[PDB]
Order: sequence, then structure tokens, then C-alpha cells
Amino acid sequence: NLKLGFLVKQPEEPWFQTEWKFADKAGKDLGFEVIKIAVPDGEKTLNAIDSLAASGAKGFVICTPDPKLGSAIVAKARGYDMKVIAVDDQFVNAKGKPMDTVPLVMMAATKIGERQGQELYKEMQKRGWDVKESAVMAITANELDTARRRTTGSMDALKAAGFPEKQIYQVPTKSNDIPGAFDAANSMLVQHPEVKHWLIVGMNDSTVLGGVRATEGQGFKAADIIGIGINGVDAVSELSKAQATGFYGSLLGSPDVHGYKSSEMLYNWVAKDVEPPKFTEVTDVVLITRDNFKEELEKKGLGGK
Ligand SMILES: OC[C@H]1O[C@H](O)[C@H](O)[C@@H](O)[C@H]1O
Repeated sequence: NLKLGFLVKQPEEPWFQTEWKFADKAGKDLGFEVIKIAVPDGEKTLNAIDSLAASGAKGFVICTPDPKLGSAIVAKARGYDMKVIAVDDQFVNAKGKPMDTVPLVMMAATKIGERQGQELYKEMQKRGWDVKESAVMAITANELDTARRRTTGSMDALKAAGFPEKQIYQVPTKSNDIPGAFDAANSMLVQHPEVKHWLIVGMNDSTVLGGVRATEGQGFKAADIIGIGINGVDAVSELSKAQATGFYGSLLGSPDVHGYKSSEMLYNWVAKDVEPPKFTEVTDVVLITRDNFKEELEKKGLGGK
């Protein structure tokens, strides 16, 4: 009978789709209805809450399209006697300090990032690239913490592994999608004619994919590119292709956990006024490649690949 909202920034990415799916499950289990809304931008976010209130929802889980909407979201919520839980992306203040006060469930950004970096270097070593003619292209979205911590973690790990600091080139992307990353990567490539082999660093699948698509456009062959995405579920279409590409594999997270856990906690909070922990960090990761993606998806109950 109880209605709880599940707002996501990017409903077109399997990650978010899966979070929805597992929110549904939680609903089934606990006996509550999930109202699934896309909030791609700030306005739609604020409008969506209004709409929720109309429907007579008692709270919502949200991945905000903008961390800096935090204040507004909370205010609107309070006004409607709605409880909020943040998923994925953390609320920040005007000054861009994290709002500790809102319960969050997110991925262990740093740890996953560092695992990306490890695995990048590992595959490089495998291929016997000459470091001298190799480079790292780091496509960044520094304004998003969880993203920041990811790419920084990757760079740290690479630097730690012995990859020359001076051969790591960062480029900000305007959007956390393929088109965005494509533009970014493209602009960086034409600057570095000397490079023969690229490692591509990005916070998620799409970002890395964007990077890869760009390199192919500048006449790099698969052998000469290593990109490892983050998310896993986002990467399935790529890993499924006949031909191997620059996109070598992905770190599979737990969007199932994100969806289910966040919803479950909201309900309890709403229904039973059981205060969720302020911070939940999900540490799950597995490397999925062309060779294993199918197993691992099925293994994690994210069947289909
Ligand atoms: O929490 C994981 C989540 O982090 C951000 O929201 C990214 O945009 C997503 O694609 C995903 O990787």
C-alpha cells in the first residue's frame, strides 16, 4: 500500500535499470510499491518530488543528476514529510562538502578505482608494450566525488605500479556518457601523435567506451588499446561482439545490492522508523572479460549476457 520513489539520473544505463529491478524485488518482499522516475536534470528532479508527493509516497531513493541539488532535495523532502536515501552519488553542500546527514549507499570508489589501475597495468605487462611509447588517457568528472575517487584511485595504482607519472594525461568530460567521453578523448589523441599504445581510464563503462570508440577513430587497433570499465552490466553489449576491441573488460559491481538494500532500508525507516546507517559501502567486484562475462553475470544472478 505504501509507495516509495526510486529516482535515477540515467535510466538508459543498465546499472540504473538493474537498481530499479532489485527495488521491485524489495517491494515484493516487504509489501511496498516502487514509483520509478527518471531525473536526468535538476528541474525534473524537483518536479519529480512534487509528483511523488501528489502520489502520496512516504519517501524515495535517489541518484541525483547533480550532487549540488542536495540542499534543495532535502528541503523539498522535509516539507513533504518524506525520508530520503541517496544511492551512488553523494549530496554535497554549496561549497561542495559532503552532506553527512543523508544516508548513502555507494560503491567503494577508491578501492574499485585502484583495482582498475592494477588490472590495466597487468594486461599491459601481458602485451609487452614498451612503456616508452605508451600513455594513460584519464577521462575525468572531478565534480562528482564517487567518480573522482575512482579515477584518482586508478592513476594512483598505475603510478604505484611504476607507470611513469609524466605519461598520464587527464581530460575532463562534459558528460558521463559515450558522446561526452568521445569528444574528450578525441581532443587528447590529436595532441599526442607520439603514443602508440593507450591505457584508457574512466569512472564507468560508458566513459571508457567513449574513449575506446575515439581511439578506433584515430586508427588504433585493438591490440594497442586497453580500457577496463566499471559497472559490468553496462558493458555486456561490447563484450558480446564477434570481434575483440580496445575494451578489454569491466569491473562488475553490485547494482542489485544498491537497488535492494537502499529500498529495504527506506521501508524500514519509513515503516518502523529504523534509522539506516549513514554510510554503506559496497566492496563487491569481479573482473569480467570476453571469456567469463557470461558465467559471472549468471553467478551474480544478473542473468543474461
Ligand atoms: O555507484 C556506481 C555508479 O556511480 C555513478 O552514478 C556512475 O555514473 C554510475 O554509472 C555508476 O558507476
